[PDB]
Amino acid sequence: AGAQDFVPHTADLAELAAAAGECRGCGLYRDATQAVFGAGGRSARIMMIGEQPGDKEDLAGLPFVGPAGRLLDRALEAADIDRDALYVTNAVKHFKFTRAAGGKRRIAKTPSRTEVVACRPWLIAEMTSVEPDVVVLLGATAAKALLGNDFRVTQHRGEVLHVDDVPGDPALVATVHPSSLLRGPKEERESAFAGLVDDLRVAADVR
Ligand code: SF4
Repeated sequence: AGAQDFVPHTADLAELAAAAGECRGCGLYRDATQAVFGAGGRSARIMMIGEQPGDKEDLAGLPFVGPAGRLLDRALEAADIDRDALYVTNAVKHFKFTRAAGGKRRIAKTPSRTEVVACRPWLIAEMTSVEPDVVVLLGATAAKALLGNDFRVTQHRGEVLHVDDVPGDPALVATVHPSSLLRGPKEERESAFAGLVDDLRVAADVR
């Protein structure tokens, strides 16, 4: 099933990342430039999971390098969370996209639940390798990957969650994806930014 046979029997993140470059667990490896594995080290206490690598990530080979990554950096700084404590990754590891004539970027397309479930073996390997105390789920795709396809991020803000089939029973905090805070009226963006900082502080205060 899915990516499972492509995942080697190791918790070494460099070896896992190299193996993900050879993954054919769903169709997304075909058009993407490369797999984008998570970044950070196994001592990280906080793991953060987004949806997928975007246009800039697909070419950088690293998660959270675009405008949404810069906004997340601003929120992490505001939450007094250092990168040293972080392992950051995405629910799926290959960019799914299309282009529009006149566009200034490749347009991210939503991974199907089928793709998320196919790629989940990599997320499980990362979680087994890092043993985080807390997992921050950025957006619906990531939150549903671990909490269920019916899960609604909008209904559980600020809440520390724990589910049974997650490796190591870490705390889980589901929040908005930073990409959503880039647009909208100023007062709504400012209120949303504050709520993202609040959710990051909840996660950082676990244990
Ligand atoms: S998105 Fe995940 S399962 Fe699909 S080919 Fe890429 S690494 Fe494999």
